[PDB]
Amino acid sequence: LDPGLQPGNFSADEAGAQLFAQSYNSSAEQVLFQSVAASWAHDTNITAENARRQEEAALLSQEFAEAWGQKAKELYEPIWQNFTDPQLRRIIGAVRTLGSANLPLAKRQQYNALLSNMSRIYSTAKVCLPNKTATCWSLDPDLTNILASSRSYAMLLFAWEGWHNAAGIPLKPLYEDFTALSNEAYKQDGFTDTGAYWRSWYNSPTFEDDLEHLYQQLEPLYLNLHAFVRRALHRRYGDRYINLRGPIPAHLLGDMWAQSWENIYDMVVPFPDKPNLDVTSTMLQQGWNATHMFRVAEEFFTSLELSPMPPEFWEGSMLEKPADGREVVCHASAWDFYNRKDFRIKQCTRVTMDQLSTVHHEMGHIQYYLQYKDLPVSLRRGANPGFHEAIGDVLALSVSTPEHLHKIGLLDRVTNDTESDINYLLKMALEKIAFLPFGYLVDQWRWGVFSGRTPPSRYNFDWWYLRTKYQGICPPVTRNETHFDAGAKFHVPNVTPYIRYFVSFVLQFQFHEALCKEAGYEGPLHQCDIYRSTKAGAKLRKVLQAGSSRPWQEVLKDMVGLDALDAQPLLKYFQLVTQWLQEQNQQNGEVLGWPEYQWHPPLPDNYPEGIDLVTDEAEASKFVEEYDRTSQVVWNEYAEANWNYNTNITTETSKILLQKNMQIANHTLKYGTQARKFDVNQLQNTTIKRIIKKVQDLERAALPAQELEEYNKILLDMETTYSVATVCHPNGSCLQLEPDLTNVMATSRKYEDLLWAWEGWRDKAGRAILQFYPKYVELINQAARLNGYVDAGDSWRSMYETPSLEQDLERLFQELQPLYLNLHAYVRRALHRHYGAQHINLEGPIPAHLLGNMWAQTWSNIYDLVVPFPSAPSMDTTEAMLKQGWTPRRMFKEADDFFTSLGLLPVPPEFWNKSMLEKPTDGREVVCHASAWDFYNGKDFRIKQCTTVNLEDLVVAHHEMGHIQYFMQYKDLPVALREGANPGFHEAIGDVLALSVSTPKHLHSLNLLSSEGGSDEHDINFLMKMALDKIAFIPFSYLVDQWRWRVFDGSITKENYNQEWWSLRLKYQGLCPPVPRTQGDFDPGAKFHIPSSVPYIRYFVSFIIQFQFHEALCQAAGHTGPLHKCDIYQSKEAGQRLATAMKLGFSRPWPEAMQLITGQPNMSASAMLSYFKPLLDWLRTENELHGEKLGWPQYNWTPNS
Ligand SMILES: *[C@@H]1O[C@H](CO[C@@H]2O[C@@H](C)[C@@H](O)[C@@H](O)[C@@H]2O)[C@@H](O[C@@H]2O[C@H](CO)[C@@H](O[C@@H]3O[C@H](CO[C@H]4O[C@H](CO)[C@@H](O)[C@H](O)[C@@H]4O)[C@@H](O)[C@H](O[C@H]4O[C@H](CO)[C@@H](O)[C@H](O)[C@@H]4O)[C@@H]3O)[C@H](O)[C@H]2NC(C)=O)[C@H](O)[C@H]1NC(C)=O
Ligand SMILES: *[C@@H]1O[C@H](CO)[C@@H](O[C@@H]2O[C@H](CO)[C@@H](O[C@@H]3O[C@H](CO[C@H]4O[C@H](CO)[C@@H](O)[C@H](O)[C@@H]4O)[C@@H](O)[C@H](O[C@H]4O[C@H](CO)[C@@H](O)[C@H](O)[C@@H]4O)[C@@H]3O)[C@H](O)[C@H]2NC(C)=O)[C@H](O)[C@H]1NC(C)=O
Ligand SMILES: *[C@@H]1O[C@H](CO)[C@@H](O[C@@H]2O[C@H](CO)[C@@H](O[C@@H]3O[C@H](CO[C@H]4O[C@H](CO)[C@@H](O)[C@H](O)[C@@H]4O)[C@@H](O)[C@H](O)[C@@H]3O)[C@H](O)[C@H]2NC(C)=O)[C@H](O)[C@H]1NC(C)=O
Ligand SMILES: *[C@@H]1O[C@H](CO)[C@@H](O[C@@H]2O[C@H](CO)[C@@H](O[C@@H]3O[C@H](CO)[C@@H](O)[C@H](O)[C@@H]3O)[C@H](O)[C@H]2NC(C)=O)[C@H](O)[C@H]1NC(C)=O
Ligand SMILES: *[C@@H]1O[C@H](CO)[C@@H](O[C@@H]2O[C@H](CO)[C@@H](O[C@@H]3O[C@H](CO)[C@@H](O)[C@H](O)[C@@H]3O)[C@H](O)[C@H]2NC(C)=O)[C@H](O)[C@H]1NC(C)=O
Ligand SMILES: *[C@@H]1O[C@H](CO)[C@@H](O[C@@H]2O[C@H](CO)[C@@H](O[C@@H]3O[C@H](CO)[C@@H](O)[C@H](O)[C@@H]3O)[C@H](O)[C@H]2NC(C)=O)[C@H](O)[C@H]1NC(C)=O
Ligand SMILES: *[C@@H]1O[C@H](CO)[C@@H](O[C@@H]2O[C@H](CO)[C@@H](O[C@@H]3O[C@H](CO)[C@@H](O)[C@H](O)[C@@H]3O)[C@H](O)[C@H]2NC(C)=O)[C@H](O)[C@H]1NC(C)=O
Ligand SMILES: *[C@@H]1O[C@H](CO)[C@@H](O[C@@H]2O[C@H](CO)[C@@H](O)[C@H](O)[C@H]2NC(C)=O)[C@H](O)[C@H]1NC(C)=O
Ligand SMILES: *[C@@H]1O[C@H](CO)[C@@H](O[C@@H]2O[C@H](CO)[C@@H](O)[C@H](O)[C@H]2NC(C)=O)[C@H](O)[C@H]1NC(C)=O
Ligand SMILES: *[C@@H]1O[C@H](CO)[C@@H](O)[C@H](O)[C@H]1NC(C)=O
Ligand SMILES: *[C@@H]1O[C@H](CO)[C@@H](O)[C@H](O)[C@H]1NC(C)=O
Ligand SMILES: *[C@@H]1O[C@H](CO)[C@@H](O)[C@H](O)[C@H]1NC(C)=O
Ligand SMILES: *[C@@H]1O[C@H](CO)[C@@H](O)[C@H](O)[C@H]1NC(C)=O
Ligand SMILES: [Cl-]
Ligand SMILES: [Zn+2]
Repeated sequence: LDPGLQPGNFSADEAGAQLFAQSYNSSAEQVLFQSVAASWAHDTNITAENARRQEEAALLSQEFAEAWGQKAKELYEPIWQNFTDPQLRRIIGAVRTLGSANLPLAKRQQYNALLSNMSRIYSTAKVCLPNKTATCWSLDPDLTNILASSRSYAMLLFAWEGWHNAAGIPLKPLYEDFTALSNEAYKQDGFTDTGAYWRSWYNSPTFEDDLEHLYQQLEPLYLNLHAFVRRALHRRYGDRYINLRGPIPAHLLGDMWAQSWENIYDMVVPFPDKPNLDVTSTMLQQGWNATHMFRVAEEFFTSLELSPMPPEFWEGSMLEKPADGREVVCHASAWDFYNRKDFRIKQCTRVTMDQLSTVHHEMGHIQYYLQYKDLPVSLRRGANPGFHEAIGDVLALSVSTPEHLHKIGLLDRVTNDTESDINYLLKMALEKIAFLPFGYLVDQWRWGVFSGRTPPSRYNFDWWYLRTKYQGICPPVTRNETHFDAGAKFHVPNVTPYIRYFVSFVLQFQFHEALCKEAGYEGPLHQCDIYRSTKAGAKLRKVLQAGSSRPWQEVLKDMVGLDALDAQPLLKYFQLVTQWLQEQNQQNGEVLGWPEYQWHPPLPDNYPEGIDLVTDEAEASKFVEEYDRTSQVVWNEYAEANWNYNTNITTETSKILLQKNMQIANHTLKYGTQARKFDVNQLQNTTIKRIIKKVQDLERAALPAQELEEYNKILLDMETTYSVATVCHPNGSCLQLEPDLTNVMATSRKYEDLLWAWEGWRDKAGRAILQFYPKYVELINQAARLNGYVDAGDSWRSMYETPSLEQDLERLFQELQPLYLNLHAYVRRALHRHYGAQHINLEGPIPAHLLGNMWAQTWSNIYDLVVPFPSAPSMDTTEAMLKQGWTPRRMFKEADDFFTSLGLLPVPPEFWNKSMLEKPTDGREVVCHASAWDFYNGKDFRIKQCTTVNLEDLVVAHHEMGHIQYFMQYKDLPVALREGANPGFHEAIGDVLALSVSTPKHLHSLNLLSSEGGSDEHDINFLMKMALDKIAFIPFSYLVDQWRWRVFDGSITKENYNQEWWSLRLKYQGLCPPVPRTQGDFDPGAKFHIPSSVPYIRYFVSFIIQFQFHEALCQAAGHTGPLHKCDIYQSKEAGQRLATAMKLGFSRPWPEAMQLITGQPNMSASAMLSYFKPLLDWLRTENELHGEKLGWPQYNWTPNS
């Protein structure tokens, strides 16, 4: 056994300890030299061959430490603390620390290999997508780069969790075993636990207490910065993920561990316009090279009259990426061979301003070694383990200053711009101030572990609690005791303390302030440099010269003047950013800190399936531009043919239209598929947000081509079936739905013929639709689900943008029941005297085939049988219009006048030349359903009506003009939003401007009626005529879409379609079928919009909200008294009240426009009840005159045969 490796015999005396120590020093540096030599070789020449040597030399070192430690611990430990000279005690104490070696060999292997496994797992940790990806991501570059570079919350979250999953989960069991052995080993050394040993290095009886006091003094700076970043992150990600008062999601801070916020500087940079001064471009033109960069650095130290580099340095240092091309650990490091004769830097230098500063840092280490190289090896270390880095840093700060750069010559003028330095200082603030709490809590956490304050069942609980309490962060996902996120940070599984850095950071600024004060410098500390200040160099040298001989605190007191750490120097360095940030925080009213800490974000909508979705908003903006630009042409093209065909039925126009139909199909699918690639939930431009959400709906196109084909096939089969069904008399005479059968329903008073027509249409048209409905439902439900809805019912109901729709609709309907019930009963009485009790039960629901309409959706056809007062007309308005020479254009002209008096946009000139106001006489065939058309060209707007000169068409004209008016004033929005606030609004506006038309006042104002006796009966007569549609149509319109909703809900099946229909027909319309019906019939097929699969609830909304608007206009127009006597005419303000609302188009939720119009954000039936209040009174009264009893409790009655 080499005497140079094993201690000899020594007494327990100080002289013996001195002789032992002296002997230890001589051999120790020899051993260390061998160890580092191979270390340098492998690190400088990466190969398994050198790895083997490194492994061997390190092994030898341990045996040496074991031999000497063994003797030292045995010899002096009973007396060592009494040795007079602390110098000796320091040396002996270090060697006397055996650590792991204390463990028995079996535990040694377990402990040593265990540590190796912990290290292996961390570096081996791989994160893989939930796909059989060809290659996964490792911690770096992939995971760190993607996490540092990506800004997609979903993507960023997945990477953050995966790393914690792979790294944390497997470490949790192992780390416990380390805890037992680690504490067990140090127990033999004499420390209560691993934590006590690490804290022992700082020789501070109140060390941990000191740090909390330090941290509390820095918290004011940290909170201000935390609030500022919190605000900035909120600007980027939105309140959904950033609670202005709560903690910040750990994964959004730009780095896997949130230990450094540098990567978010691009979002927060003050004065973004001032460029960061980079001297690299000049450095290159200066011909500088890495080798000279270091000699430049050496000159700085010579300016400090410190020791220049030994020639050994120029020879040994691995300044560059070696020309030999052999592999090397390019990460810049400074190496000190304990051989007093040499020290080396390994830079792998590349010419950048950053590396220039880096080199100065590393050289500072070299300078530090040189100054204490004279001390014994045991003392040739920092005053405290954090002390080392600080010295290197303070040197790094001074040179980074542009003042210093100018002194070097790399800058022509030192522009003293506060915006520049604030931008710079803020970058440094994000780089390291954000680090302070993190570095503190990790070792705060570990002491809890080693002390047992955090038992195993709390590894993760205390981790997040501590991480949240100090750093102000919460997890991106709820995490529980199964996890061990502590294993996610390199320093944990590698069991390397973190506290050194935090203390080092405070010492850095603490030293810096001292030298600046020593250098006679004044003013801004961040503008200080120590260059050329020999007096300060001597002070710095003093601190280095002592090395680890003198206790760090003693040296610090001599340097700066204070026996302990303090935050004051650090704050003064950042004073400027401190002041500035508070104002930025003050102006935003930020809540310093994070109350309501128990808050955290929701998971992404499709996590983890949506983690690769594109969230960049700049391209989405351009996307919307191209979409509008292209969609305008396609819809206009579509509209052109669609208009051309609707007026010119010529068969070839249909062929043309079909081809155009394919184009919109092409376009819809093309841009729809592209739209689905944008992730809307992360966007913040509200306009773009709604636009993309809409376009993302692919409707039928979400179905597979085969099923889409099958779906369209079925639609046409149903559409065709309805299109060709007819009812035929026994003689074979066949009647069509319109106008033929409609006239029967409208004109017949014969119970037999009405039933035959109603029954017949339902028998041939109705029953047949069951040939397709079931699969039809299944298919559209499949499509709805593929579009992200629960079912087709959810899909349609979603267009009202309000989840409580059905509840609101329900309440709205209930509020009309008193009126509807009175009307219902009154009509029943009218039917009673014409069809008799044998067919009319005055105490039950009404036979659904007598309401004058094939579907009983509108009762206006029976007005003659229900009129409350005859002698209603003072003049025939039809003959009067004829007498006054009224023409279709004159009719629409009067409407434009009304609209002009209301200050709304006049109709464009081309309208008068391309609209079709009359039945063509050139043999063209027209689709006569009156409607209004928008060509999306900001100039083409047209009306198509088979205009007849009568009052009815006069209402149609205004109604159509209403739509036109609505198109014109939102023409400025992009096509994607050229829609009403909601489906109802568009159809609702149509009535509002028309309502006044039929009032007696407006009727008379145009002399359509000569003066009439001012009877209320004429008002009542008009109001009932209105109610006979406005009211009756409400419940029917409600029932259809509810019936479909519950069918889309799957809650209703074919076995009872008929029963659910009639049950609803009873509950909502108070109706029953005229004759019993069994399965095989499917009455709902009897109404077009069902087999045509078109929603109806819009009409209901239209007939409600239109009355709120009318009241608002009458209120704004100043009208008082009976609401039906209101006349909007020429109200310059009332028009403007609507104008501002219409311009919103579909860009806003309808509650905004609703309020902007009426002053309320909710739909309210009260306006309508008020409108009909007089008629209700009369009808209610009439019920008393006849003693009519309201309701239909006696469900089962039908007309007698
Ligand atoms: C890294 O940089 C080193 C520093 O180079 C200096 O700084 C850079 C930014 C340039 O400005 C460069 O021109 C500077 O020299 C660099 O070392 C330098 O390498 C250059 C060539 O690349 C050498 O140039 C020659 O210099 C001599 C004069 O220098 C000697 O004498 C003076 C005293 O007079 C001493 O102070 C010096 O230390 C040297 O001992 C010139 O006489 C010689 O002239 C030749 O070229 C001219 C035409 O230009 C002809 O007319 C002559 O007849 C000769 O043919 C060169 O100009 C320079 O000596 C050297 N300086 C030092 C201090 O070593 C180093 O090579 C770089 N390393 C890498 C890896 O890039
Ligand atoms: C920890 O252990 C190491 C190794 O034992 C000690 O390192 C020795 O340190 C001493 C100085 O403390 C060094 O002595 C120097 O020797 C130089 C001559 O070296 C040649 O000659 C010797 C034999 O005399 C050979 O062994 C050697 O290989 C060379 O061939 C001198 O030139 C030096 O001069 C300096 O010191 C003298 C006073 O001694 C002054 O008068 C001079 O002006 C000058 O300042 C010096 O004498 C010795 O070389 C080191 N050994 C090794 C192997 O490097 C550490 O000292 C010890 N730690 C402590 C705290 O003692
Ligand atoms: C309803 O829509 C229909 C389809 O758009 C219109 O039908 C067109 O009616 C015109 C007459 O009104 C017919 O004119 C004939 O066209 C053929 C072929 O013309 C083509 O070739 C010549 C060169 O030889 C070219 O100059 C033309 O532009 C055409 O490209 C001639 O041979 C005849 O002499 C006559 O001019 C069209 O044929 C006919 N087209 C179609 C597709 O049916 C109809 O006019 C519309 N009705 C209204 C009232 O607008
Ligand atoms: C330090 O001093 C101790 C004594 O205080 C030395 O220990 C002795 O080491 C020798 C061998 O180097 C041992 O010799 C053997 O002794 C036994 C009887 O004890 C004898 O039968 C054998 O034939 C052999 O000679 C001796 O046992 C051992 N003594 C004790 C008490 O362990 C040690 O060598 C000294 N080391 C140095 C570096 O000075
Ligand atoms: C980097 O590391 C590798 C491996 O540690 C070194 O490779 C070894 O280099 C030596 C010479 O430097 C080789 O030995 C010599 O090879 C020549 C040519 O065959 C022969 O003429 C000599 O007599 C002697 O055998 C050795 O084979 C080679 N490989 C190994 C495994 O040792 C490499 O030199 C290192 N480079 C640096 C810059 O440190
Ligand atoms: C560090 O991790 C390695 C790898 O997990 C551990 O090595 C493994 O150690 C176990 C026993 O400690 C060996 O178990 C044997 O496995 C074979 C199947 O491979 C089985 O047939 C035997 O009955 C037995 O269970 C295992 O072979 C061995 N693997 C290797 C590659 O050597 C090591 O023990 C871990 N050390 C610590 C301290 O956690
Ligand atoms: C702690 O919380 C974690 C989640 O944060 C819990 O682990 C999770 O447990 C569920 C099932 O309980 C796992 O999901 C299931 O996976 C199976 C396939 O293994 C699948 O068939 C199921 O449909 C379901 O998706 C989930 O993957 C798992 N996640 C993790 C990260 O382990 C754990 O149970 C909680 N433990 C305690 C004590 O609170
Ligand atoms: C949201 O994005 C839309 C779409 O680009 C922006 O609309 C632009 O508005 C300016 C005037 O404000 C017009 O000059 C542009 O023509 C509009 N864009 C297009 C494509 O026409 C809108 O300003 C954005 N709003 C917010 C709050 O981000
Ligand atoms: C088939 O028979 C019915 C029943 O006789 C005919 O319907 C009548 O048509 C006339 C006008 O053509 C009406 O005035 C009657 O009121 C209808 N009666 C009924 C009960 O509806 C029908 O016209 C006959 N068709 C043919 C082609 O002979
Ligand atoms: C010296 O030893 C005595 C007796 O064990 C003890 O009371 C005293 O505290 C020791 N001195 C030091 C500095 O530990
Ligand atoms: C920059 O200007 C400020 C003005 O308040 C001054 O305090 C500071 O000393 C100036 N710095 C330099 C380097 O001129
Ligand atoms: C449009 O649809 C037709 C259908 O056959 C197809 O042939 C054509 O390639 C499509 N074009 C685009 C751009 O989608
Ligand atoms: C309408 O057409 C006539 C020709 O029939 C033309 O004189 C007039 O200028 C056209 N007006 C507009 C607005 O196009
Ligand atoms: Cl709808
Ligand atoms: Zn360093």
